[PDB]
Amino acid sequence: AKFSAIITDKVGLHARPASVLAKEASKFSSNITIIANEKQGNLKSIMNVMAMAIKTGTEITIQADGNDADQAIQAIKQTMIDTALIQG
Repeated sequence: AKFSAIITDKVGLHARPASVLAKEASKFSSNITIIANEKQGNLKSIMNVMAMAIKTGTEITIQADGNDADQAIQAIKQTMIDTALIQG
């Protein structure tokens, strides 16, 4: 399962949103990867996500693989919207 979106947050994918996303992703059995530029990371890891240093305008792709992938993708998309990282 997957979705792509453009990061519209003016600070990028920074601590607050990364922390919230890592928490949310960690609930899922699925493997949840975040892809940006040439980098791929585990969305469940705040360090991994911060290390990606995703900045505004970057188009990211979230890929969920696993038994709860469909829920996971929606949960993650909503989370991004809720944290204002992306536009709903």
